[PDB]
Amino acid sequence: MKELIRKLTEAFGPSGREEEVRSIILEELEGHIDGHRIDGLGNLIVWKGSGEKKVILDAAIDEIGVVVTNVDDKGFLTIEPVGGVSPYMLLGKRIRFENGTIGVVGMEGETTEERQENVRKLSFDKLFIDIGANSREEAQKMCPIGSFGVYDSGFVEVSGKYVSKAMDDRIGCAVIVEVFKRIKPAVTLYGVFSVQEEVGLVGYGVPADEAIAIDVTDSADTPKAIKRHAMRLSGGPALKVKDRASISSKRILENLIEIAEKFDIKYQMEVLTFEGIPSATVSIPTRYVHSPSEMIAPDDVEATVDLLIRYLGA
Amino acid sequence: MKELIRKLTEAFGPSGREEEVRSIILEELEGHIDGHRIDGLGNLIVWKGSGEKKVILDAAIDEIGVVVTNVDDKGFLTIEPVGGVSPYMLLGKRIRFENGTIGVVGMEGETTEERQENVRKLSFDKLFIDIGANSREEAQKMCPIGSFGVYDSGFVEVSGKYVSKAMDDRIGCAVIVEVFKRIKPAVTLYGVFSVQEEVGLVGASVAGYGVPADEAIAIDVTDSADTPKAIKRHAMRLSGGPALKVKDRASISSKRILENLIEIAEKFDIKYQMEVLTFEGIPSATVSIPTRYVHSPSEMIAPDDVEATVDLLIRYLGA
Repeated sequence: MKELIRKLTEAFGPSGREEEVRSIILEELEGHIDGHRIDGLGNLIVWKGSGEKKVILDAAIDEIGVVVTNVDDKGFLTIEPVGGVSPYMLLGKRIRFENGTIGVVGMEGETTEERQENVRKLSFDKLFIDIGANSREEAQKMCPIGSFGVYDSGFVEVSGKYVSKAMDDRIGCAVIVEVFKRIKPAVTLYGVFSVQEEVGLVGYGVPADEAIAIDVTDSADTPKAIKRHAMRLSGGPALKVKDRASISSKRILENLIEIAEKFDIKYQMEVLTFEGIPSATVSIPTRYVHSPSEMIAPDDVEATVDLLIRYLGA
Repeated sequence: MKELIRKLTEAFGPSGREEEVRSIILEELEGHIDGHRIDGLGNLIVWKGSGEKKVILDAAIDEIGVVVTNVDDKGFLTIEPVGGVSPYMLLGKRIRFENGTIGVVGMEGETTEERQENVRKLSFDKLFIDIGANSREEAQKMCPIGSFGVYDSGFVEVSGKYVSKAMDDRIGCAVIVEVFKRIKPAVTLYGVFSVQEEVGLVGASVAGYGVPADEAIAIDVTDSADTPKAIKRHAMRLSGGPALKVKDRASISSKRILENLIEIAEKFDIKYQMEVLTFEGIPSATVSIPTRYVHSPSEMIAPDDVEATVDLLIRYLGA
């Protein structure tokens, strides 16, 4: 599973430019699915099996990133966020653009007074990206306005933990792929690798009896994160307790609990403080979400795959 | 090109199930290419020649159709479209499946008023496919959920025009094949017969097919707007020649390819027409075959347009 996770987390796929991730998914699934198609919205749909019950597993394919919005007369790029990237996570980071260009993130201000004022109230308009260009025309041919970029960070093992960009939600994609690689399905099993619509803009078309979202959830097990209901690395898949869950959705949750208990699979119940298909959410606990170094525990990922295979497999 | 077009248009090739299309392309190209490769996604790449300039010709191999999404207790199939299939195009039509299974498309509603209401705003949820099965078990064995179907129509000559399913974009595939059959290339010529990698069935999706190239030319279809009550203000029409696509935000190198093609057409006395504007790694142009009734089971082309397109490409790339 390690190489699968490496390939999916390192793949280039910010919102709108996900073709490399779709291709890796399809190449990983060759020989393990009965068919596939891309729907009208760009969602990748795969399937395997023929049992009477139909179940969807869905995971988001997009990753956070940046988009180039302007180019100055000296070749420096202005950017805005794609998804939830904090400007604080970009300071001094390297960005990888779609065509392979590497850029360095800098912050405006020279005196100690102005830099400290800037960093205390850091916004994207105080950042720029240096791609080594010396003029606008040179930068425009290298990295035109509208180009997308993502963290120039990759996969690494950190004493048994896995660290990479885009664990949210490429680890969910990896779980679904691995289930398809291993499973002899007792159901008709769909995998949906879904694109995200921009916040402020306007189901996957396949009918099914159940849908299970494979997501990440924040792992609240770092220093001074002393809270009740905390999800922790190595505590197993996080099963989401939704306040307004339908009767049918609660039945799915109960099924997964009984499966995990029956087969000695670690799990934890996610309670949050403060579509039409019956649904459940199973999440991988993840530290440092939306940073270049999101961290997961491989045993949680294995336990999640095991849970889904027990529940859906022959 | 008649037999080539008949074979390619009639071949079964919906999303992910294009084995018959790729096999026909390679049999037609035997003895006319230097090599070929089928990548991990099903794209078929062929090449010929050794000139310094490298040029890609690309056409899509997938055709529109339906996919089975449910089967009821009486063996009737529920379907969703793949590509631009209109539900109105399917009423009373026959659908062909991979193993040769034929199905009949029906619509729900028994009273005349219910049927009149359903066709006023026809939706796929009111359609079903009857494959002759008498139970879910019988239907699932013949046509499992997830099976793809295509139009069960074939090639016919209609007073000198060619009519078939899947001219979009098997006619582009035919053009590329015929170019490789005849050309003595001045370039290194690559032919890419591409599967769906975007939301649309046709389109390279701006991910390099593993071939570095100096130019790429997509061979597509375009709507022929020369049927009754079409007001032809620069409309594309059958027998007007290949349609050269004007692109609004085109790069300098892309407009140069278009101008090259215009100059070839005029120097070699080849008819052409300009597909006007309606309202980035490799420079690209698009050349299209005018086609009537796109996305119906009876797409219609004029053979002289196809021949002129082949001629345009041979003369552009032969020297």
